[PDB]
Amino acid sequence: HYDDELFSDVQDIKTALAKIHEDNQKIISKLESLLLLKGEVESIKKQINRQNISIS
Amino acid sequence: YDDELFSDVQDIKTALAKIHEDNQKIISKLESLLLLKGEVESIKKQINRQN
Amino acid sequence: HYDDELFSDVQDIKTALAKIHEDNQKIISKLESLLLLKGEVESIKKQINRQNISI
Amino acid sequence: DELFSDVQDIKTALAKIHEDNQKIISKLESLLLLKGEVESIKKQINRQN
Repeated sequence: HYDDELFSDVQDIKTALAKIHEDNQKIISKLESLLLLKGEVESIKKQINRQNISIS
Repeated sequence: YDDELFSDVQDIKTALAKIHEDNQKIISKLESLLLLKGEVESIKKQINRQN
Repeated sequence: HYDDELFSDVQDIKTALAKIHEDNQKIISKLESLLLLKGEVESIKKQINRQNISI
Repeated sequence: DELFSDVQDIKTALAKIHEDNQKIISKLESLLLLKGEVESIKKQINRQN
């Protein structure tokens, strides 16, 4: 059959998987947030290149 | 193979599959983020020349 | 009922999930630490625009 | 029998996830080094001012 302790173990696996999934959704959105650094860093690089055009 | 156990196992399978795919998405986003190292290194270099 | 070897397999599965959960917590805090880069990068941008008004 | 096969596939999937996790942590540790670097850049921008 479906033994009670096996059942219990399965429930805890369910809980843990569910925690893992939601943590992954946090991970992903933090990453989406961090990826915005690429353009910003690119802008700094661009500004530093206009700045280095300082024939003074 | 109890039907309910069976159902539970399939649900675990779905969750694992989803987790795995999220992992590949995370890795790729990370591979992209890693390109920042060279860019930041480059800015540092430009800033030192600028000095 | 709950067969000995299935039982052994379930415990190993439990061990792996625990480890995975843990690595996730460490991953999350590393990410929270990296997110501070946003403000810092923003400051740099600002202090460089300030510099550009060098004329 | 079929449950056995399912458990093996779960074990496979778990191992893969775990290993991606080690690759993720390592990429992250490398990314963490960016903290000192932009701190330096920040410092050299202040000195430039």
